[PDB]
Amino acid sequence: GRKMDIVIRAAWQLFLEQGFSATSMDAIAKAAGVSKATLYAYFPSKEALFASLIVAECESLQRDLPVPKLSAGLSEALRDFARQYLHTFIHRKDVAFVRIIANESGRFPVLARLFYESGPEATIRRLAQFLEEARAARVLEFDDPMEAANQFLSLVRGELPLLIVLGLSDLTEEAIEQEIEAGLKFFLKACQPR
Amino acid sequence: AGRKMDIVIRAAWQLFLEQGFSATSMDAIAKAAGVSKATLYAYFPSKEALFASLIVAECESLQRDLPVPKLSAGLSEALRDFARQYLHTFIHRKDVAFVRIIANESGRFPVLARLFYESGPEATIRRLAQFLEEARAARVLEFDDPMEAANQFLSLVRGELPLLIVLGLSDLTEEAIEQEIEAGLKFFLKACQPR
Ligand SMILES: O=c1c(-c2ccc(O)cc2)coc2cc(O)cc(O)c12
Repeated sequence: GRKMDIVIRAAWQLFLEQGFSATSMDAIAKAAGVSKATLYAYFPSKEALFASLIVAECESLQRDLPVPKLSAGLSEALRDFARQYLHTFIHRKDVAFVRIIANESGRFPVLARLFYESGPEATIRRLAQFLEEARAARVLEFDDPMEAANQFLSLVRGELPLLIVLGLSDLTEEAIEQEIEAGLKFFLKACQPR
Repeated sequence: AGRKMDIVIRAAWQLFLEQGFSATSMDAIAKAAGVSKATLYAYFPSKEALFASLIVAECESLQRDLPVPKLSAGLSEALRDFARQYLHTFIHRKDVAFVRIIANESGRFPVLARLFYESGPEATIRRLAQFLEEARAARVLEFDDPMEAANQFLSLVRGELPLLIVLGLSDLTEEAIEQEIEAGLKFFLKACQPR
């Protein structure tokens, strides 16, 4: 129903205000204006609710990432993928999610891994498949595509998660282009043949 | 002595991590340390100043656990050693309480947040950068800016681990750490070694 989404938005609000364990299914029901019966019918448990929230946001973020195409040019394809990757830190729920899960002090490993595999690791895999294509075409060289994808993302991302968390990141579109161009230049120094 | 300053420091640290920075008052700190407000405010003009001392102290300390890398040891071994000590910090979560305390302020204390950044993380970059200048001067690496290069080295080696640790999905044997480092270094050198 339309209640499912109202519940979702109400739960998100509380998880972010208070944390996951500090939010009760009781509080969620009240904030969404439904009976516990209704709530538990749509979601078997708090853990199931948060899982839905995770998969939904992560599938969403993933379709805002381009599928990079070699036909667009090696540099432009990476540059574009990088640009979308960084816009998603700054303007999406990834840091929030990590904050919420980290605050659980390791007591929900299944959710923690679900987030990891649905978001960050998924991003790595998509990029990796592009990097396989580039290696097959002899325009990059490296031993493992996932390792290389992760290196590219580490370079481009750099230090920003920390800066964001400290509340010091203020990134104009121009400052982002510079971040990307530095990371890419380096990535290509290491992986382009000569 | 008037080392009381240290008792106050430890008492404030305790409260900041129990309750948060804003939730802790100079009044509570005085009581927990067993001094008058007069004594307290004589040593520290404000709560912000007290936290700044804590920050500078903990950051200087973490910095001494890092080696000063030496070209005589070999380029690779020197970096490898620096990397190893750098990751130790993350793995044993030596930064985490501080970051928690600052992050939980939701950006209301930007001067302290920057003080932490410049005393810790940025300091690490600067140390490495000075080593990389020497390596460049010795013609064994090439790159345009030493801070940029230092930051790139550290981003490579660090990669994804901070995230994994925070999520509670990392358990890193010594061997797994060597592999993390070797991967980051191999790459760093592919990009910066001549030929
Ligand atoms: O690396 C991080 C960190 C982290 C924490 C401390 C650091 O010094 C660097 C990164 C925090 O949240 C994330 C969140 C992410 O989605 C991906 C990441 O790679 C990270």
